[PDB]
Amino acid sequence: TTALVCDNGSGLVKAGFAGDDAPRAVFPSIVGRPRHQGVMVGMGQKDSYVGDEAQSKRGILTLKYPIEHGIITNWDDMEKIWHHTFYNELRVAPEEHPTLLTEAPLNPKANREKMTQIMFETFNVPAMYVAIQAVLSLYASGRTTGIVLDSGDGVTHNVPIYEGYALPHAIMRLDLAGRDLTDYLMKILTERGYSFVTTAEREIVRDIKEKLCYVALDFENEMATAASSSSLEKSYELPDGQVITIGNERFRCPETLFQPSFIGMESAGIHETTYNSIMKCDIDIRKDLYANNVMSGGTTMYPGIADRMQKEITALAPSTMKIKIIAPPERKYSVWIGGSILASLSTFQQMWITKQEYDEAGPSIVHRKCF
Amino acid sequence: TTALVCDNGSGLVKAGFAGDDAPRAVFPSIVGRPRHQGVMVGMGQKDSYVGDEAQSKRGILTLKYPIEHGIITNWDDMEKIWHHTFYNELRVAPEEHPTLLTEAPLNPKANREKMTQIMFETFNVPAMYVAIQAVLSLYASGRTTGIVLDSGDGVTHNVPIYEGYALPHAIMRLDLAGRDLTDYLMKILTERGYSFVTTAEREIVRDIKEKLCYVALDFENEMATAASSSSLEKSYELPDGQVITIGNERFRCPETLFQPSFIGMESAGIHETTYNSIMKCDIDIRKDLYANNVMSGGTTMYPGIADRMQKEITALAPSTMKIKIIAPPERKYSVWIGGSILASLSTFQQMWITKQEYDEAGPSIVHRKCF
Amino acid sequence: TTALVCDNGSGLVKAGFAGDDAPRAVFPSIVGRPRHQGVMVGMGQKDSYVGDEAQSKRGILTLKYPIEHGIITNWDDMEKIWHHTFYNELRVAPEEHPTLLTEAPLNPKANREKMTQIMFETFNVPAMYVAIQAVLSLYASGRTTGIVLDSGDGVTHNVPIYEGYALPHAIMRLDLAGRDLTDYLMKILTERGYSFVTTAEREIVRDIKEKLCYVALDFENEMATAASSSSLEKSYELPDGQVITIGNERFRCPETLFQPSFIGMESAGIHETTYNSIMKCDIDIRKDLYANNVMSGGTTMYPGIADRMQKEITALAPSTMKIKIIAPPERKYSVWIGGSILASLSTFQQMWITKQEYDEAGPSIVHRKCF
Ligand SMILES: Nc1ncnc2c1ncn2[C@@H]1O[C@H](COP(=O)(O)OP(=O)(O)O)[C@@H](O)[C@H]1O
Ligand SMILES: Nc1ncnc2c1ncn2[C@@H]1O[C@H](COP(=O)(O)OP(=O)(O)O)[C@@H](O)[C@H]1O
Ligand SMILES: Nc1ncnc2c1ncn2[C@@H]1O[C@H](COP(=O)(O)OP(=O)(O)O)[C@@H](O)[C@H]1O
Repeated sequence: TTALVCDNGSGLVKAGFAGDDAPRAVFPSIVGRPRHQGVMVGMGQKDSYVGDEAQSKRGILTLKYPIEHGIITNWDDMEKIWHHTFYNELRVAPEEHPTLLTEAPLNPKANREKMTQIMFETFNVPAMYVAIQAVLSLYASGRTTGIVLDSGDGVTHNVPIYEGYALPHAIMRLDLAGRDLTDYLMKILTERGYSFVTTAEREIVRDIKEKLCYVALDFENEMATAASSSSLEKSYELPDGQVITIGNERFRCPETLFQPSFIGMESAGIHETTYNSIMKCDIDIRKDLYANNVMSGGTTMYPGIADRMQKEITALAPSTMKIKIIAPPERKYSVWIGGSILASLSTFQQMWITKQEYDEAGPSIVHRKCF
Repeated sequence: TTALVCDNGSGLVKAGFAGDDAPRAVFPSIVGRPRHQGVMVGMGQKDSYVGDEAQSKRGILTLKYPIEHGIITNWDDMEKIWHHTFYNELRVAPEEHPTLLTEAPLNPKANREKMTQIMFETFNVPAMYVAIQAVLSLYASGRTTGIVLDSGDGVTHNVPIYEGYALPHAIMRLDLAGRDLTDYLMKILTERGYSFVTTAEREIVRDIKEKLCYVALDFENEMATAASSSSLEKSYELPDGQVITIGNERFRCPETLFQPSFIGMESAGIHETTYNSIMKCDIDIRKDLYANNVMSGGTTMYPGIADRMQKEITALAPSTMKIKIIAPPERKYSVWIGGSILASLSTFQQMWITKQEYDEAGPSIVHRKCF
Repeated sequence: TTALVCDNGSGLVKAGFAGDDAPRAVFPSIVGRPRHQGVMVGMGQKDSYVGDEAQSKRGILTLKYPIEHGIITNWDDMEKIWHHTFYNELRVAPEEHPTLLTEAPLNPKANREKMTQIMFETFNVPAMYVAIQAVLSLYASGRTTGIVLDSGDGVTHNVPIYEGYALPHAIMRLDLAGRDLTDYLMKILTERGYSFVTTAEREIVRDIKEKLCYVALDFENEMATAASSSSLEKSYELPDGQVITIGNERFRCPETLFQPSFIGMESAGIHETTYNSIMKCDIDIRKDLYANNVMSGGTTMYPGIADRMQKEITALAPSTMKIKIIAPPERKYSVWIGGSILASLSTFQQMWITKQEYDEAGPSIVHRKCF
């Protein structure tokens, strides 16, 4: 039968059926709970909203993401997320549909262990599997080599791969992503008079970040331009009107990606860790990687980030190589398409984890060679 | 069985049975007492009049409202009011009908405590409840969101509500209502040479305020008109003839609702407190409220107050949000109709306060979440 | 010559000369304007009262604080505040006296820029500087590490500092302070029959909040005590007699500091934000902070807030660390003493901003490395 693919992720869960060309269901991976008393009794005020319902009801809710940085901290909210997914978005019973789940590399083992435990016991899936998001993003691009830089909402990582073989000893993971960038935007939108403190308006700052922010090709010259001229200011109307104006922030914010020291982290930027992960690899297979830099995730949607990344990585790397960057136009959902392709394959039929073998060997089956 | 819905309020008590479409009884919430000696014995002259008979006998009585500003200051007179209500207007025994009671928010807890105690012990009701007048007014309007502005005789308040959840921290109460407007009208009718000092004549000024007063859509141009022309003066016959004529007053009086500085108050006007109450709520629910202003109470009956309220609240609000004001034609009794609706519901049946549980826990039951 | 130290703040402005041991001038940072017409001509009624004369004339004024939450919204009134300060409290000319200005962190740049512009142009100072209130409070305490929790009238913040270096990314700001607590006290003093609505009566409620309120070391047991016993009620005579009595409120009010959800705010309490700010700093330097949790500001004057703070923060923190809380008896003016010390130093001489530099580089000099 048809296999299911579920990309839990942070910020946005995206689920659908294998073999398709786009994910059928996408909605925010948030959970809401009311925070006022309620006086008009009988209106069916459910004690928990999920996904887009909470997104629409925010004004009376307190939003709580259940996956912080690739790791799950609340398993009740995550169970509710999965149940709402299956029974409202896909409207399919998991009784006969094997699912494909994803996680960031170097994650705690308990996360995937309990994920499989729950998927087998509570939802009773006939089979399942757990892949690494970067390999899925690569399979989506129809290659077999190339360093990949998946950067979503919680985590950022590099997985250098060659001919289908991934080098785990050079995986570099950075815990700076779109969420820390939204936090920095909320930090620096206060030097213009505006304030955002509620978790219902962190979503608003997130929308502003998506709409108006871009990347500076030369951060110093662009900062000087913002200082002298004023062409960069762009307006934005909050959901009650009172249009705001932001200037320097539009590129001051995602510059944190290239200099994490802005928000108090000691680590290096995106391009530096990329070049490092390359230099950790064998001296024979670095040119293929320089040629096949693959970008994915939602945070790599920034206008012009490709040119900036290329300039920085050419500044760092030698000058006699050819530095390419694969930034497809639909890169955001590349992980889901890669998962769908990996599922719809014919060689994959012995990679699943059947419920028989799960009951026979427990939740430690994923760390076993049946990955 | 059928439940009673008693909306005490100031100025006019309105009682009746649940499930109906209008209150069965409405009469002035006054208590009269004779103030002369009487010489024709054998009449059986009562020792205290109440309600409509007091209104009819004013010329020999001294009228005394027992609820001043949402709070009850005389409990003997309010006991008499409730007794006369039940045994003469509705002619029903409270021994077999649970009743519903209302009050303005931010009232002293003693008021509702003693209301509950008296309704339980003295009248021996089988059950009861105490609702907030604004939420009942919203019930009658057939919504589940929308800031409401109830304006009765002694109290005026705003309760912003969203999906049945009301925000208690953005409630704004004002102690300027129809009674202070009657006092102002009595004050300014003394420049036209007319005098009113008695409590039997405050009723006359009240009838004048109801029949002739209106709201100035543009106060400055309307004052200029009242200076230049004379087209506005509408006559009025006092109960002994001697027709009076009033000019500027017809709109000079209810402007106090928009500028309390006329009578020495420091708080803002109706529209500014509404806008403030809106600005205290979350930034994501403001547009629904702007769209769903609800009005109630008798003081929102002034001809033209809706257009004036809309103009002011638009001048204060942003220029992109659409501002509505839901002023039904029967808005005056929205509180009672909403109370009847709340009573005749099916989920409301376990929300009462039983005499058993009351005798078990005392009058402090209402402060308990059994509200 | 001697350097001037001016601490604007909300609630109380405190100015004086460097090197002293107490501020020479403290008066309420209010501005009062008359609100009645006046009939006795020739009495020389000025057109705007300022400071303590406004406090003494309140009964005929409308008070208007010009600094709401660390930010200034009326610059005319603040200009008048500074003028009155220099020419009546200190009676000194700013023509040769460099001054020291303070502000809460994460403030809009416009407030500071215009403060600098006005101090240079209008008052014509020879030099000036703008420091952060928390670092001043720290310098007053003779340390160089330890996080500080300054909590005045309009703003509350945390600044983790280590060996003179302050971590900017772990600063936590909260917009809940003494003013919101006075608002809550005015909110809950209405469930006892008393009403306070005028802006001249907010001062009275403020004095009540200062004299009678305290913190409950165990809120639930204290609420139970207030329910059962009555030993807690303390009387208070309003300026015309009619002594009031308050019970539960005495500790119900400053509990908002530990649960902002009481007044509709979503952020966490004092102790939670403190612990978060600690968990945001490096792992190797948390013990010094736990050991040196400095307090300051006027809102930390509440009787017993230290024991409650320590109990809560130990409940949140690990159990093997020593959790001290430095709370000097004179912390209320620690910011001004710290400013006086900073000025009285010998290394601070090249940190000012001379009028030459300002006329050469404009008001944007404060954002420049000459801070
Ligand atoms: N056009 C855009 N510009 C900038 N940021 C974006 C854009 N689109 C999405 N994002 C960011 O990407 C994040 C979503 O991450 P996502 O790719 O869903 O993670 P995952 O792939 O692990 O589910 C959001 O938090 C959002 O801030
Ligand atoms: N058509 C009208 N025009 C002006 N004022 C009115 C009108 N109808 C009622 N009022 C005023 O409304 C008041 C009655 O308030 P009401 O709505 O009965 O308060 P509650 O509902 O709390 O009892 C009266 O004092 C009267 O002055
Ligand atoms: N003993 C006290 N008890 C309770 N509150 C106090 C006490 N002393 C001062 N306050 C509060 O502190 C506030 C003054 O804050 P302050 O420290 O002057 O701020 P700033 O230093 O920024 O001017 C006042 O509003 C008052 O309510």
